Amino acid sequence: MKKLREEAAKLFEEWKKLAEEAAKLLEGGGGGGGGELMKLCEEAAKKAEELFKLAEERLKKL
Amino acid sequence: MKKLREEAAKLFEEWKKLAEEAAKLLEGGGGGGGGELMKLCEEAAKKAEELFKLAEERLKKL
Repeated sequence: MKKLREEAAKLFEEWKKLAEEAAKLLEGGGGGGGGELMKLCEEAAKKAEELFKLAEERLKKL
Repeated sequence: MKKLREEAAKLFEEWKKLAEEAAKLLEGGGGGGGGELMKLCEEAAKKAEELFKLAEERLKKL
């Protein structure tokens, strides 16, 4: 019954948006084999996914 | 000068940039009476700053 709930959740994606695009710059373009630089960046965006689990109940009253 | 390594460390700021703006959308003007929602949004951006330390030793061995 709120509007900020869905709004905030959307802002969280904004961060991953730039992070995903940056992953390509860290790898160059033809990554795949030994591209750890791409994994380091993705790790940051991965954290946002783990937090969403907790924030879910924080915004969703049981 | 530069190639990508240094560019990466600078890109990390991009995320934080949106993180600060998101805090205003989650607070909707201001906090008041504590508010963990604002502290949770900061944690995400806090990790990025903490990663700079690990990335410094990685990208830059010395």
